[PDB]
Amino acid sequence: ATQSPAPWGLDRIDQRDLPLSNSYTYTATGRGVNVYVIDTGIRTTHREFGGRARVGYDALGGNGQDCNGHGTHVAGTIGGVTYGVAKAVNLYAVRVLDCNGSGSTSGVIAGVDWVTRNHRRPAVANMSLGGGVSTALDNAVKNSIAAGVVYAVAAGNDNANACNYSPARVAEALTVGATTSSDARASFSNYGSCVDLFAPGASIPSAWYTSDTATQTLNGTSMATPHVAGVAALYLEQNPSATPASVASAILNGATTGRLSGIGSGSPNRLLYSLL
Ligand SMILES: [Ca+2]
Ligand SMILES: [Ca+2]
Repeated sequence: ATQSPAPWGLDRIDQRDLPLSNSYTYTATGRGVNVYVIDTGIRTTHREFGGRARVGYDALGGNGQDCNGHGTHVAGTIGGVTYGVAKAVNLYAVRVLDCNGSGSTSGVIAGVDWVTRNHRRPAVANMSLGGGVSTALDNAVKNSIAAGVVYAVAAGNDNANACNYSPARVAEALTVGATTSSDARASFSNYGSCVDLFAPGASIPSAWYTSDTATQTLNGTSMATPHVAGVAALYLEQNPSATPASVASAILNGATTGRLSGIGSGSPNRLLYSLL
């Protein structure tokens, strides 16, 4: 099916080169695959989700609904009917951050462990968050991936080496940096050898929590990451038996190479491509 016109980030990833086509083509929808958004929650009644969003877990005593905006926004780029890569996935809120988007690492780990024990295959988890080095968080994400869940995580927005952050530095997770519509590294994006690939992450429009119709445009590696989660869901729809290692390998081998500018030392020149 082809969506036209389309949000620029969707637009960019179904082609290798500029200029943008104002169209996003998809041969899969992620139907039947379960995406766990570990974030500030999700406004599940937002019209972008058409009943496909539900709450899985809330580490803060609440009901899993978003009161910040970020989780809803992220969920929309993954699976919203207009703003989403994979327009028919199942979305699950795993709420580990408060209305101000803050939370202890302990609560983040609680949500990662919940996904490990409660996910259903095929399963994708999105972590559009990051912080200083934490071996306990790294280990909980590695254990979740060993259990069979594909993880996409933000590289971080420090304009720094991504290996210095958790869970960005986990080798087994897909670690995602941000680019602009000119195919350059966004000026805030972390980079280097712990980054696995880049995806659109500046001026990304998606859903917001303040109403069932609200939208917002945002910048960050948190916005790049859900594009990659969405593509993992596309792949798993057609290959539901694939291990996280094989999914990562399909996306990285299929990635567009050589098109990016300013990506930094040690960074791979790889841009997400959806038509795997
Ligand atoms: Ca396009
Ligand atoms: Ca990684």
